Amino acid sequence: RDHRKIGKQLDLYHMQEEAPGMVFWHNDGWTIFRELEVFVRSKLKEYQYQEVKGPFMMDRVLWEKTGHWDNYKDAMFTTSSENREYCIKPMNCPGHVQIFNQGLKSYRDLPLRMAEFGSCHRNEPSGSLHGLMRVRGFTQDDAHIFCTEEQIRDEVNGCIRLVYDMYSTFGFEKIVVKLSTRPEKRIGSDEMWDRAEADLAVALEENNIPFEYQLGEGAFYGPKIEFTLYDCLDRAWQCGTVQLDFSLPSRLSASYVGEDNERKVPVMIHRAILGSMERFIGILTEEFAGFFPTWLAPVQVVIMNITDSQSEYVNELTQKLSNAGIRVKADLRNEKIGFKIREHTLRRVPYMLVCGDKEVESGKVAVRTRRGKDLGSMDVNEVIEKLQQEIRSRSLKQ
Amino acid sequence: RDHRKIGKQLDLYHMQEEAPGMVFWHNDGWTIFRELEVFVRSKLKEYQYQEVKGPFMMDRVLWEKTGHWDNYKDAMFTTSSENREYCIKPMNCPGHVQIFNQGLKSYRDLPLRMAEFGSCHRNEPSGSLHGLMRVRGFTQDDAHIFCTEEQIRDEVNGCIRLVYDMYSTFGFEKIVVKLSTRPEKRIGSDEMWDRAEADLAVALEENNIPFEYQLGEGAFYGPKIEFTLYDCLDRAWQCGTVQLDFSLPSRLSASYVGEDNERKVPVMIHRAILGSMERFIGILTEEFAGFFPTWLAPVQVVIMNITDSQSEYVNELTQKLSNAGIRVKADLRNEKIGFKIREHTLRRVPYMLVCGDKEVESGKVAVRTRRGKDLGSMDVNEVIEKLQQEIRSRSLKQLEELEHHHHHH
Ligand SMILES: C[C@@H](O)[C@H](N)C(=O)NS(=O)(=O)c1cccc(-c2ccc3c(N)nc(Cl)nc3c2)c1
Ligand SMILES: C[C@@H](O)[C@H](N)C(=O)NS(=O)(=O)c1cccc(-c2ccc3c(N)nc(Cl)nc3c2)c1
Ligand SMILES: [Zn+2]
Ligand SMILES: [Zn+2]
Repeated sequence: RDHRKIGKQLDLYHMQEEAPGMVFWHNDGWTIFRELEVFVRSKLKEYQYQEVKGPFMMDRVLWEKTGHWDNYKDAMFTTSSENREYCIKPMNCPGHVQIFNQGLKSYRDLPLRMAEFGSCHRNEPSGSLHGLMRVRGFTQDDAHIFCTEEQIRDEVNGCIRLVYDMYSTFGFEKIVVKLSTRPEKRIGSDEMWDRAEADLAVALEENNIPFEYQLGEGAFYGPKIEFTLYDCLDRAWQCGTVQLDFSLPSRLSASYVGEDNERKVPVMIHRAILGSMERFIGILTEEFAGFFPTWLAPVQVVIMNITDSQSEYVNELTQKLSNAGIRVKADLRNEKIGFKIREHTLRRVPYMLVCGDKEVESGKVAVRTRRGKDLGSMDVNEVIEKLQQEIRSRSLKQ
Repeated sequence: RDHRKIGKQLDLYHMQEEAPGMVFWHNDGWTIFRELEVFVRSKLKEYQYQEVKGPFMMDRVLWEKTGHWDNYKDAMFTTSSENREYCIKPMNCPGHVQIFNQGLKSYRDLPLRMAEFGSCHRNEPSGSLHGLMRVRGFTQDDAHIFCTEEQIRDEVNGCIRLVYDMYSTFGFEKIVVKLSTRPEKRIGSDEMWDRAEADLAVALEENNIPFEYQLGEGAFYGPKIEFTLYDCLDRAWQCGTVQLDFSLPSRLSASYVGEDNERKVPVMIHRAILGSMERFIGILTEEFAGFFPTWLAPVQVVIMNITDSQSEYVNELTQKLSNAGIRVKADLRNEKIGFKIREHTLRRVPYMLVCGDKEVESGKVAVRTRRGKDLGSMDVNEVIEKLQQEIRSRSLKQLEELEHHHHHH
């Protein structure tokens, strides 16, 4: 099953030729995107990250300084104002360094873990575009960690732990790890590259992760661990990545006062856990075939009456569920109950609540699922409590 | 005092010459921005809006169709790829119409209320930039409501109600209102403009809102109700806006099937309640002189020790308040208690919890506020419940406080 067809069927998003690789998120697709942001934030809280927002564009001069212009030009969108050229950002790192550079920093501030849901644009050749997996405007669940050389091992380990921790929520069985080494166009000395490649290889082996080399595929600023996930046709897509950069901070004048009083340049680790939100949603859509786990489902519950005798009761339950934090809709249409059920089933709504007279009298609801399971009559507080529990726990199934 | 000074004092954001009018939101400024988004979303839910996201750029051809290119050229950033020219969006409406245009719509789908926290770029002259109040990259709390002619009155009324409901949270009740009428460069006939302008004026009159006309200040596509808020120098800033558009949907081929199976063009109401998130934060910053309401405060509570002795206790409490969802920091420094309180007062932290030996003994805290008030000792659990209630109700004022800091009484 193809996420593109499922995305159309569940009204998640669309694209058009007046904006190639530019996603229009419809309400239900945007709901998923927003839930993933909530999830990422909850994890960024426990793993102790700041969250910032950098400028959408910056002067071409700044991108020249980083090496992005010489080592990354063709991918960049540019725009002008008052005789000055700007690049629309393809990466968030330089903005993060600019924020780091505001206010004197010391060893007391490190590791400084700076996250952003960073909207990037890259002028990917139009012939390489594919659904939500490869677009031109995407959002990374990005962060840069500023740390000392002594903190590299612990911070790289932390990023690797975060990847497997987050990925366990989604239950991915195939996670293939690559270590992408020095590309033909790069910055930093060969000696820097030897150290950075070794630090990553050693981090993988310490974490017991089998990996394959991807020779020459590292970033221009540093080598990359890549966590690869697979779509329905077993095509490989880079999602998670952890990268070690001994070059950009220096190019952007980042420094801090060390514990030993020597002013030094911080090491920077770049990482994304999901990758891009768009690509990750494309992957999830295929992984679940549109049957999103309840916490991610655009609409979690639909409540239906059989006739207008139960309209008032349906409205009452809908408000009760909505106040409980459940994404719930009432379907009060003048249509046969079996017509309504089929619509919501095809829409992959996890739970459907049917109210006839028997339900009104008893204060219960007849519960069924999008897999055709019939859970029979249930008391209303118990469905609320079970739903809340499965949402809060982000349960992979139920 | 100017929000730009307060913004530096509280480490909210910065700007640089490498990116004129593009905000760098630091952690604490972004905290306020995100809390405002959560607040708007609570209202989108209650008032039954969809929430979408349209892309940053679209073909110049589309912008020419709307009338934007003719009537809005100077303000648009453009970029290109593979010999096609794109506009970075200055407004979210055309993208909302593209979403509306996917799939057949019927009268049963209306009113369709489509919200977005819409990231816009307008190439404002660099001479006109001012802090957070006039930038080049800003985020509107935007929506478009697609509705029938018969629904205009109710839907405009709903937007007006939403403005006063949201502004009431901040204590803004006597709002200056204008009705901005047809500008010299416009699309649509005189007849359409007469109707749109009357509809908005009737809505204001029906809601008992006094207003003035502002001649020639309407959008190229329709007239605008404007809700003005004022900064520290009493300069007028457009924040809320409600606009009526009988032009763009037709230009962009929007239609729905009516009750007689006939093709109809929907009316579109545009509205932003806060205006932009950036400008609204600028306004709050100045109005409150940085004393943001607890629910908005980047750091809600600071817990501090007197000596190394209470460090373990402070750390326990910081963790406890953090698990309770409160934005809390520990201050473990070897500085006098008065020194700490002055610093966190300049940082506008609502509550400061002072931990001496006697506090460690009794499992309590000595409570101080950023307004100089000594609230005595309270139980840790009591402080948590009261903070949680202050946060959940988005209360304008603090524990046992008559009047919060605000410039305009
Ligand atoms: C992790 C970052 O700090 C680092 N600067 C970085 O950008 N590394 S990266 O390997 O280039 C990277 C990380 C995460 C996502 C992507 C990416 C790139 C292009 C994409 C594209 N064209 N479409 C989509 Cl849907 N996702 C994408 C995701 C790239
Ligand atoms: C309400 C919308 O749907 C409508 N399309 C629209 O954009 N109306 S609008 O009057 O032009 C409008 C609404 C809300 C915010 C603004 C606005 C414009 C420029 C701004 C700027 N340069 N800086 C800042 Cl901080 N805020 C701004 C807010 C404009
Ligand atoms: Zn990076
Ligand atoms: Zn609009």
